[PDB]
Amino acid sequence: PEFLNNTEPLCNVSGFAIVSKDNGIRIGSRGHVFVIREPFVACGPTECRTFFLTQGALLNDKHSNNTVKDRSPYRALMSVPLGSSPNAYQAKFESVAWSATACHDGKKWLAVGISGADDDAYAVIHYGGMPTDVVRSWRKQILRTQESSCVCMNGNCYWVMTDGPANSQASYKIFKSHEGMVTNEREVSFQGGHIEECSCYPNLGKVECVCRDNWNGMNRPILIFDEDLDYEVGYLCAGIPTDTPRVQDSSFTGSCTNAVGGSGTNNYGVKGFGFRQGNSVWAGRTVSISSRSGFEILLIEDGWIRTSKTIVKKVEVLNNKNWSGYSGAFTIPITMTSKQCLVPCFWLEMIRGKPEERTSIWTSSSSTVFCGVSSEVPGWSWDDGAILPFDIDK
Amino acid sequence: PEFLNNTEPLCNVSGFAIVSKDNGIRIGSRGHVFVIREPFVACGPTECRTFFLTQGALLNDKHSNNTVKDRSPYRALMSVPLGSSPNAYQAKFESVAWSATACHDGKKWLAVGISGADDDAYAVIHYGGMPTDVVRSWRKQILRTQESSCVCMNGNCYWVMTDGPANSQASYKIFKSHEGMVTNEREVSFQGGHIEECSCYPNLGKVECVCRDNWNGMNRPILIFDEDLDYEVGYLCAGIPTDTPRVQDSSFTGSCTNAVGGSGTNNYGVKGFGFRQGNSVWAGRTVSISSRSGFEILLIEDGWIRTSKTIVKKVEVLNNKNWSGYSGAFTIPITMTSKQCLVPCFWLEMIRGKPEERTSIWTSSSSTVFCGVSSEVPGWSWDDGAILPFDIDK
Amino acid sequence: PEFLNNTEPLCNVSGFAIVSKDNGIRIGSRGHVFVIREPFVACGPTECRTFFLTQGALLNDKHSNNTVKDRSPYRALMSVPLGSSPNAYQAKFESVAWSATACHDGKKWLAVGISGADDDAYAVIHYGGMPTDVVRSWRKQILRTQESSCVCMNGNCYWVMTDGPANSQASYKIFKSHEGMVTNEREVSFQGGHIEECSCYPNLGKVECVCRDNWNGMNRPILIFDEDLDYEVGYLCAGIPTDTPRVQDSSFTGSCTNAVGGSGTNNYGVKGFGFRQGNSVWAGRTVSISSRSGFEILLIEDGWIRTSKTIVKKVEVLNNKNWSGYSGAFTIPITMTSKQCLVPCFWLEMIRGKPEERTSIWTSSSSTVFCGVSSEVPGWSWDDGAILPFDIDK
Amino acid sequence: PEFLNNTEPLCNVSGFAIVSKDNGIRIGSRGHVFVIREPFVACGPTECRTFFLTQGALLNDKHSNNTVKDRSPYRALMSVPLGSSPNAYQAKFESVAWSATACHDGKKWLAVGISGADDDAYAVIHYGGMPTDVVRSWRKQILRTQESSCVCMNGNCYWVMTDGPANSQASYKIFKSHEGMVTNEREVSFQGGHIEECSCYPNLGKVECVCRDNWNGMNRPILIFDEDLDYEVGYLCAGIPTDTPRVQDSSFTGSCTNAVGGSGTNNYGVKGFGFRQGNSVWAGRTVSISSRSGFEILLIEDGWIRTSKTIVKKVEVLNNKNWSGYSGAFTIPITMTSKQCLVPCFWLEMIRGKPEERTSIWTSSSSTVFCGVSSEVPGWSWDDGAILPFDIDK
Ligand SMILES: CO[C@@H]([C@@H]1OC(C(=O)O)=C[C@H](NC(=N)N)[C@H]1NC(C)=O)[C@H](O)CO
Ligand SMILES: CO[C@@H]([C@@H]1OC(C(=O)O)=C[C@H](NC(=N)N)[C@H]1NC(C)=O)[C@H](O)CO
Ligand SMILES: CO[C@@H]([C@@H]1OC(C(=O)O)=C[C@H](NC(=N)N)[C@H]1NC(C)=O)[C@H](O)CO
Ligand SMILES: CO[C@@H]([C@@H]1OC(C(=O)O)=C[C@H](NC(=N)N)[C@H]1NC(C)=O)[C@H](O)CO
Ligand SMILES: *[C@@H]1O[C@H](CO)[C@@H](O)[C@H](O)[C@H]1NC(C)=O
Ligand SMILES: *[C@@H]1O[C@H](CO)[C@@H](O)[C@H](O)[C@H]1NC(C)=O
Ligand SMILES: *[C@@H]1O[C@H](CO)[C@@H](O)[C@H](O)[C@H]1NC(C)=O
Ligand SMILES: *[C@@H]1O[C@H](CO)[C@@H](O)[C@H](O)[C@H]1NC(C)=O
Ligand SMILES: *[C@@H]1O[C@H](CO)[C@@H](O)[C@H](O)[C@H]1NC(C)=O
Ligand SMILES: *[C@@H]1O[C@H](CO)[C@@H](O)[C@H](O)[C@H]1NC(C)=O
Ligand SMILES: *[C@@H]1O[C@H](CO)[C@@H](O)[C@H](O)[C@H]1NC(C)=O
Ligand SMILES: *[C@@H]1O[C@H](CO)[C@@H](O)[C@H](O)[C@H]1NC(C)=O
Ligand SMILES: [Ca+2]
Ligand SMILES: [Ca+2]
Ligand SMILES: [Ca+2]
Ligand SMILES: [Ca+2]
Repeated sequence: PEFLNNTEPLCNVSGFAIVSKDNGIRIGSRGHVFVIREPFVACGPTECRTFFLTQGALLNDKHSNNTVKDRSPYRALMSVPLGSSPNAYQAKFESVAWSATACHDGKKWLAVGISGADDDAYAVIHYGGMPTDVVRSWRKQILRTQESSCVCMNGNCYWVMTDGPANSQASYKIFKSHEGMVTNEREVSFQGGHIEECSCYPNLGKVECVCRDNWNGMNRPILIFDEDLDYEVGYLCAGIPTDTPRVQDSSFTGSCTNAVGGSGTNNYGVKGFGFRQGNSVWAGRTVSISSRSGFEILLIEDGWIRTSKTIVKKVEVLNNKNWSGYSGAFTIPITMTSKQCLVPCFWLEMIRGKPEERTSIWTSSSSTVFCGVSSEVPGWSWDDGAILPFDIDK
Repeated sequence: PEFLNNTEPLCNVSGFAIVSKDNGIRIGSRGHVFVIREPFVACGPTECRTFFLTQGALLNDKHSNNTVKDRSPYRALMSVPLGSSPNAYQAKFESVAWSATACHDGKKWLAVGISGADDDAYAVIHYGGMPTDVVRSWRKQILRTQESSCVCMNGNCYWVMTDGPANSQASYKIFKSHEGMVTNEREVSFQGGHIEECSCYPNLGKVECVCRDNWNGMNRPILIFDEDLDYEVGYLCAGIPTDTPRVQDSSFTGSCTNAVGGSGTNNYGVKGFGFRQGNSVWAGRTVSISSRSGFEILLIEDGWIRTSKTIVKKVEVLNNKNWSGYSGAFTIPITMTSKQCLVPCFWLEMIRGKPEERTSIWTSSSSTVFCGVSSEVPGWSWDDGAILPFDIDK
Repeated sequence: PEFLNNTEPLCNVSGFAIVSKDNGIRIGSRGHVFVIREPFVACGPTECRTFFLTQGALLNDKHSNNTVKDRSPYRALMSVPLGSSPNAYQAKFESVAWSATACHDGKKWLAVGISGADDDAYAVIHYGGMPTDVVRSWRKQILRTQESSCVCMNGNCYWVMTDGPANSQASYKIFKSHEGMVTNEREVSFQGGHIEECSCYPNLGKVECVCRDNWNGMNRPILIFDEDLDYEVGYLCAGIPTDTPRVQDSSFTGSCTNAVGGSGTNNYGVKGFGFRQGNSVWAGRTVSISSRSGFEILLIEDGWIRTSKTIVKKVEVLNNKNWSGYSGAFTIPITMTSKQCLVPCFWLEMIRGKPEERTSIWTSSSSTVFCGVSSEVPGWSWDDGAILPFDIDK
Repeated sequence: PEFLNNTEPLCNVSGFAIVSKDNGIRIGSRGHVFVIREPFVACGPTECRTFFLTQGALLNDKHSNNTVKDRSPYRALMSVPLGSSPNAYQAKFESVAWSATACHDGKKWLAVGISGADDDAYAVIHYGGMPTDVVRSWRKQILRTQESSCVCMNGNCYWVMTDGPANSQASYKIFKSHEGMVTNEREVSFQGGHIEECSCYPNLGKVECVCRDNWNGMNRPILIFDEDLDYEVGYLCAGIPTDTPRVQDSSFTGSCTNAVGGSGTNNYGVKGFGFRQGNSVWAGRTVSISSRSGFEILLIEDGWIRTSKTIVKKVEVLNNKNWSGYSGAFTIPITMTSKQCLVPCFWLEMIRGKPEERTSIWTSSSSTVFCGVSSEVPGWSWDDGAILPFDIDK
């Protein structure tokens, strides 16, 4: 086993093809499937896996009550092979966690899981299934991380964490690790900005992240850093807002540097992603400007470098009559593709239950996964598909 | 790992011995088993696997309602070891799919799964579990494929697809791939003919296919092609019709070149198979001429080359009091047999529920699998065996 | 991988220690566990597995109705790791089968499974999971085999089959195979004798079998053969009868050559085992002389060579207040023990339901497994432990 | 594969970070999870596993009735990957057992399981899944062992067993084994002392054990021995009692040599652990002095060598409003950590049901696991989390 380089350029893609759909909630109507949320995908040299935060309880069981709640001692990071339901018998335990990130360095799996009290949480770093290091909360205010794949290059793995208020200035840090040990860290200066739940991917030896601003921005923060943790921080330049909530495109003016908000969009957001394509960008967003429903991906001409409103391509993978949720980025390594570039992929979380579906006592999600290809691909609507309410709700 | 040659001659066999029976629906009365249809078997260097199209739902669950329906965003191609039920905890996710084919090239599994809207579907090609390529619908009319094993020879894998009307002239294409990338394609000129759901196998370096004509033929199309995708197309010469519906043998006159139909047999069919045996042929068919019930296999003397009605051997593996369905061909590679020829095998789908059993809200199937041997083997009736209706039907 | 020699002498043992108990029926009260019977154990170079004949149905499900029945198209030979319940998600499919034997030659698993009609059954031989050969019924009267491990030595695997009446003179054959192909066979001349369900093991390069006489003998047939299939046949000499039904010891006089019966013991029996120990023998038997209840193993001084009634050791592993059933022999290869002799082990089937427990609609069994050790070991009573009737019975 | 040295010094640690939580009882409300107790963790070269004693029955099933009972023929030692629920489909069978220990020598798993009658029990030693040796009861009074990981160094594995009265002078023995064969044993002279359920770990080539005195001591016995089975025996010197029941710290005076008890603490106890840290000690204990509730770990300055009451650090991992139970020690080998010292870890059993929760008919437990790290780590309360009573209790 050797470390994955992962220093190749990101592939330029013209479309996204569906790779998997787990149908976990449909299956969990009768099968034994964890209540989850915050799923994500990460790939190693030979396989991709779906990670997720369980609620330490199964669908259609009484312990699924009140699972809209974000943090508890019962939540765990676990994984299954890509496409499998997050079920009770295939799930691989990764970490105790109510917030997490994971990735593969070419030799072993790295998993970072945060648990503990809101005012004194800590991340446990697991490497090859063994606990190796810890990161303590430095602001004592809900230490939290990506809820998507971290990035490994040349044997070093990188991720972003936040600590501090949800709706005002917080603290943002980049971490570097080798074989599960933290070897470097850097605080990101971002006055007036807010960074959470970064979706990051490798691109020509740098880590590029598209994040969530839960404060004053309906545009998404962009964070780019190198192996030294030297960084650039700002916002996705595009004159098309991609957070939720947001306003209609025509009411929005882009900015490369400033959080753009107001108009009832402040103080919330949703995890999302984008992929740089030279000077352009593929960016995902919910179809609804106000709720987590529908999902589409847009190719915005020069959207990485200027306040462009030029949409070159748009593909819908979930119509606005169906519930979405988080989305995130990952890449497929050269060892699986034999290519000279890294294939950009994204996953989509489809949340069922509370708060949108009040007649259910629970909250869970299922996923779809899509990967970039060199040609245009039609969209469709691959919805969660579960019929609610469930037995336990009656 | 090396590519499988698969250029050996097909074995001549005198009988078919039962290899497996999954009893999936019986088990699914209580166990957690997917609702499926369109099962098939494919073999790699070291194991054979049963593939199937799920309905993204389990037996005896409410989500099994209306599963007679052919296409949805919830259907997936998955696999289990040969003989296992298609259950929720062993199933390996292969592709999103409401139509599919899969095979092993000696190094990795190839899976081709079609999803999307009827008027803009696309196949995603998965190789070693990674998405590698896409094939878009070229006629925008339910792009569809074999529902059985594709064929790999010398590192290249081949399959047949159709796009166009179900009951009139459509378009038929052969595809060639290497490591999951389409490297060649050829449209098959077949005016007045109709090709669907080809059952294909290697024979002395060529691919031989026996298909379904859903238009004017109660006889089965034969398609034979080489590595260049140069092809011969026509019908199984035998003066014994093997599609369903069909007429009694004595009311049928064979043709090597023309669809032979009429007499209330037009506009439907069922997936089936045949194996060339020199100039003769082993061909499967339902026992009923009008419904998918019973199953028998016939050795027809010179049936590959002339309109022979001479039945040399006949073996029944399912009596006409029990439901059948699709059947398909595969081969066992030399790496498992140590032989100098490729062993012909077939599987049989046994459909339960709608439309024949109206008191059930669902449709699924189970399977039996048989392989050719050098001696005569007695038949029997290995029926699905489930007792309907199920709990969910009441 | 190399073929196992298995030509070492059988170990002399002074006691039997419990190795596993699967508790399958207890577990199956709620878990998803096959209805089975005729379990047995066989060992490969690196693991031992429990094989069993399913009824193609799960415990506590309606399809378990009438599972007292011996033969159906739904029965399959499957296996799990030693000690596991025969459950729906770990079970490995081996063969379609209502009668079977299996063993490992050092390179691959051999499984022989008989299915088909009573008057035209056939065994399918599976090697490394691939069908390799067939054995047809030669008397057309319920072709049947050991229901325990076959024996492999130097790359050749051997087993015994019977065809003919259950309660009068039948036909008995020994088979030799290499890589799943039958390479030799020999009919055993045994006029007035009856052989079924042989429990066989290797001992100094010969195969020694202890069988069931279902005709005129309450003593057990002994069959010993070499690689040429040259054989000796007779009865266990001991003046202690070990079949069930039988009479009390004091009413029995042994014979090395003749079936000894009468006194209401004719026309039935139970699968059992014995291990030669020089001139002595370890022999198992039910505690009850009339029913399949309790289980004990006896060391009979010189019991292999003369009509001895001298019981040197007796160990009970199941008291007579609990149901037993079949028992059978296997050995542990040198590759697992590092010893110079083959360790004798036995398994015990504990049948629940019909016919002894009439208030249940089903019949299944669970198992315990014991291996010989160089010292005396106390007995106990490790009963099935399930509480009947089950939910499905009400 | 080579034998693990395991002769390194134990790491000095300043805190304990949570590594896993299985949530087994929560999951078992709907999933198929064994009723268990006496869980423990042991690590091999490449993975850690959770071992447990099942009751041969599943949660929420009628066979869970009366599982407060300690010993039966249905109990088995099984294992799952660290963090998994002890479920019906992942559980690996290890030994028949109502008392057990297990560990990995670098090449294979060793498992020691005791079953049989109270007055004639015996341990079966399993090595690489094969039975290798037996240890008989020498006092004929509930032969019993650690209920936690044994210790392997340089290819030899060591464990402690007890035989004799629960509440008066018993007999205590140390065992040494190589490849599953007992190669040495030594009786420990400890007049007036009582040793049960030792928690042992390697430290600089010696085995250090912290045990339970079920007779006259509310302080814990310490047993230290070398490869010759030469030993030192006494009590944890600290002037802080760590058994349960016990008295408040201020009412206790330590002793290195004598059982300190009385004040209603005699004749009971609970399995616990401690780790030497030079002259100091990390010791676990329930928060309650009288019941198995809460759990905390204390660093006591010089507590290994003198009657110190100086508590340097205290971390609570379970508050006193929640049920605890047994706790035990294990280490992570250098092959997983790349360190020069052995990482000390502990697990915590959280018992639900009888006797504390009388409205449940059953008793089971779940676990949390923590490993030592080089920095201080905050505590929290990671409770079992199941909501009782369960369905089966109503
Ligand atoms: C507190 O809410 C944060 C998180 O947001 C939400 C949500 O669906 O929007 C899900 C998470 N749930 C979990 N990851 N478990 C959160 N993050 C946490 C740590 O609660 C937010 O980003 C503001 O800080
Ligand atoms: C539309 O019907 C087609 C297919 O036929 C049927 C059937 O049981 O006969 C099952 C399929 N179900 C699936 N493979 N899911 C079909 N094929 C599709 C793509 O629907 C037919 O061959 C005509 O074009
Ligand atoms: C027909 O009865 C035979 C078998 O005996 C019985 C029984 O519990 O005694 C179980 C078997 N069940 C299965 N192996 N399935 C039988 N053997 C068969 C082939 O039915 C007997 O040995 C006489 O020929
Ligand atoms: C008899 O009680 C002993 C054991 O203690 C208890 C308990 O929760 O305290 C659990 C065990 N349960 C099991 N390991 N199954 C016991 N040990 C046994 C062998 O019963 C005790 O240590 C006195 O000898
Ligand atoms: C969920 O919690 C609410 C509030 O306690 C309760 O009223 C309801 O009955 C619970 N549902 C279940 C299934 O326990
Ligand atoms: C992607 O496109 C950009 C803009 O044309 C170009 O600079 C870059 O080389 C491309 N990357 C790859 C991997 O083709
Ligand atoms: C199946 O669908 C039909 C039509 O909506 C409905 O009447 C019936 O109740 C459904 N059955 C179940 C179990 O949901
Ligand atoms: C099969 O039979 C045909 C016709 O006799 C013959 O040409 C061919 O060689 C045979 N194939 C094999 C593999 O034996
Ligand atoms: C079992 O079969 C008998 C006879 O047909 C029937 O009376 C009984 O109801 C069946 N039990 C179940 C659970 O189907
Ligand atoms: C078993 O005992 C017999 C009788 O003493 C003896 O001939 C034989 O050598 C022994 N076998 C072994 C393997 O010790
Ligand atoms: C548990 O055992 C008691 C005593 O026999 C009995 O009263 C109770 O009904 C049992 N509960 C169950 C679920 O069997
Ligand atoms: C642990 O600390 C003790 C006391 O200072 C010291 O003697 C020992 O060397 C330390 N062990 C390690 C592995 O650092
Ligand atoms: Ca926002
Ligand atoms: Ca037709
Ligand atoms: Ca008899
Ligand atoms: Ca005590």
